[PDB]
Formats: sequence, structure tokens, C-alpha cells
Amino acid sequence: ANPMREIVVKKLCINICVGESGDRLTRASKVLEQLCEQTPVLSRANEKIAVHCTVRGKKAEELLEKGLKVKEFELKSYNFSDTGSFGFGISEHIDLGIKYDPSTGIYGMDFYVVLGRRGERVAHRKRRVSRVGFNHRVRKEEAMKWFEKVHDGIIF
RNA sequence: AGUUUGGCUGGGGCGGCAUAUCUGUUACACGACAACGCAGGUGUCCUAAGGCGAGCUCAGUGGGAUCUCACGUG
Ligand SMILES: [Mg+2]
Repeated sequence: ANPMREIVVKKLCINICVGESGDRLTRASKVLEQLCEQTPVLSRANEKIAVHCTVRGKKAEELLEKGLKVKEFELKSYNFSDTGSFGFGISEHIDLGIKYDPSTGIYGMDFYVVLGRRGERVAHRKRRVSRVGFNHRVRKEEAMKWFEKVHDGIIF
């Protein structure tokens, strides 16, 4: 329809919940740094439980492609959400292709990807904030269709 | 040897503090109003838990793998 209703990926959030503070977190923070080439931040309950980072842009697309390759380009139907975003997780960072050093060990991570159109600034700008609108909101069926068009594969 | 050995009090004593004080109610829509009336507090604590600028939004609920989106008059 309109040349302004295309669905694009907004951001990619990678989370690693080791559940501990110390050297394990230090290795995880480095591992995320090599993966996305961008400084991560630590999330605490205080306790310093987990580390995470958010990636948006082309490097988000490339990282999404690598994770989908591990997941064999297939996802379950209930992995999606009515908001318009989905996600998954991989268990081994070595299976991502990253070289193995017998010091860091093997870690997993959770991938979340948020989709949306180009009008989402209205709900986030400081001045004259408003709501998006029912038509412009991305539904689950549109999200699943978008995943079928590019990076095809789904199972109900 | 000299002197003292509290008060209030449905007698006095034992008990309690109604002995200096703060909130709601008794209290009768200005103000004031008693009982050993009712439900509870006070003798402390804080170089920040004081002063100001900026940024942000809480309790909770729902959909997804601590992270993410939406709702959310308190
Ligand atoms: Mg007397």
C-alpha cells in the first residue's frame, strides 16, 4: 500500500543471565563485547546478576542472520507476541562460529527483536507525545508474514 | 539527735497515668467542649534522610526469551 508502511527491525536485545557476580560475569561481559563490537551494561536485581546490550542498525541485521542460521531458520508459532515482536535463544556461543578459547568456556544467550513502522517516534519524543494509532500498530499476523517473506520457515 | 517518707482516684490500698505533650473519633456541618472514654504515638533518628538544577515514573496487570512491549488518576 503506502510507501511508508514497511516493517523494519527496530532493535535487537541480547541478554545473558548467568545468575552470579565475579569472574563469570567478567567473561560474559567480554564475550558480548566481541559479539556485537559495542560496550555492554550490567543489570542487577545490588547482586549483579546479568549482563545485556541492545543493538540497532545494520549490525543488528547481521547478528540476527547469524542467530537464525544456528536456529535452522525455523521458529515456533507461539514464539511470537501480539505486540509484534518475537524472540528465541541459543545455547552455545561456539556454535555461533566464534573461536573457542579454553578460558571463557561456553555460554548461552537470549535474542529479542522488535519490529515496527516509521511512525513510532511520536510516542517517544519529549514534546507533544501522543499515541501511535490502531492501524499503524504492527499485529502478530503481520509479524509472522514478515518472517515468512524474509528468512522463511515457521511451524505452528 | 533532727527531719522526710508525691499526686490523681466512682472511699483508701494494690494496679494504671487520664501528671508535660501529637493524630483520628467522641464533638451536635464557624470556633470552643468532659470522663481511670475509644484506636494509636512522643523524650528519638538524619552531612544527608538538609539546599538546588536536570532526567525519569510508581504499585500492579497482560503478551513474549533478569530482558522487551502495551496499559496503568496514584
Ligand atoms: Mg491521695
